[PDB]
Amino acid sequence: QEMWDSGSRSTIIPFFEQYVKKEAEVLDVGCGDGYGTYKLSRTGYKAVGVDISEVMIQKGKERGEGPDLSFIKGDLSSLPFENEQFEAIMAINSLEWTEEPLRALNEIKRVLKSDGYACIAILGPTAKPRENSYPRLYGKDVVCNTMMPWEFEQLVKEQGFKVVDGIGVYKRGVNEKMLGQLSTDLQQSLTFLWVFMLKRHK
Amino acid sequence: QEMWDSGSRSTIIPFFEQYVKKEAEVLDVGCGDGYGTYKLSRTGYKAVGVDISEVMIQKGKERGEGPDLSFIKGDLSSLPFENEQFEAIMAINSLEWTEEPLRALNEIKRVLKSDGYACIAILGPTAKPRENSYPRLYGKDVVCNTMMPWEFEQLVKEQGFKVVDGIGVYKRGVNEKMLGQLSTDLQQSLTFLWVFMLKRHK
Ligand SMILES: [K+]
Repeated sequence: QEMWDSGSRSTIIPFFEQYVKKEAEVLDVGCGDGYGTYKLSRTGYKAVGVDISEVMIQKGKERGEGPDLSFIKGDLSSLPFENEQFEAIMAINSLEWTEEPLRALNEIKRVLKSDGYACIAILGPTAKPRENSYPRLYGKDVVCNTMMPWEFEQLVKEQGFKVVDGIGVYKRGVNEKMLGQLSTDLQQSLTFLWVFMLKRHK
Repeated sequence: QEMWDSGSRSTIIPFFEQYVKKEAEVLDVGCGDGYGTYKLSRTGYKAVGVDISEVMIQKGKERGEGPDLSFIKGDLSSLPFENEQFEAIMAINSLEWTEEPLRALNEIKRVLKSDGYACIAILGPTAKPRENSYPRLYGKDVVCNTMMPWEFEQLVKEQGFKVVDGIGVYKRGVNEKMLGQLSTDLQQSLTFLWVFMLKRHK
């Protein structure tokens, strides 16, 4: 709610709109409560939200399903969709919460139409949610993996994706002045999250 | 050589000198070729360098051992020294190159005199050497662990260390102006490495 309207995810859809033409079908991978999915439908896209949590899915369906908004329960590492079913995909901080990010990335690739866009956000190095990874230093199992924005960037390129753009969502204390002097990796280092705009290679 | 005279490690000893009184004995944990150890002796400390590589140790002994400079081959997770043998310790990027950073940190604590200082540097998130960690995304074993500066900071505090100061060694494109507006974690995010000044709790 707050995240999408004025929070850390409030600039994602406008960025998405810069590349993905309206009416294109979009799959929201790891949609959670489905508010982002809802926002996509409100912007003019036919959106489908997928998440492993039955509770989350029911939560999204309560928003009102229609010809432009639907939700499906599913495993992110085994998406219940056909190859190239979606013209576009959005995956906001879903890849950090798996022990097998490459497996999940390959599924995103599979269901995305060749030459289609994939908008994927990855948490910055100091983003608070990453504190979940800390216990690994004591030998404990953790849910949030340590794949950084720049590591994901390279991984996507090695998996058949072209990175065409990207924007940061910066933490308090950062200004546009200091940014326009830093290489991309350092800009990503100062973020709460980085939003990549990828394209599945044709 | 270049690293210590004008490179990424050229501001470490001056920082060390701000806290550790001369003549104090210092152990250089993971001394490598021992140039840093040599520099410590040149600054006025009685330095001992320890490293697992027999080749590296012989390399350091070639610099000329004396009453203020010596080298010993040893396992960083099983230091061949007595409890509280050293009044001060320096560990420059040695903790990132082990699969068990906590084990190594506890050994550093053990050989350091209570209330003594430990100068420890940790690579920043985008430091090039961390590319060694990348293959883990393909399920491969890697030498460089992913423990970040801020994670180490918390780990040291939970292990009986007080963090009293710290300085960054920044990558090209960063200026002091933008820094004085960022919280410590973001300053660390923009570094090639962060140098912590710790004290073993009494
Ligand atoms: K890791």
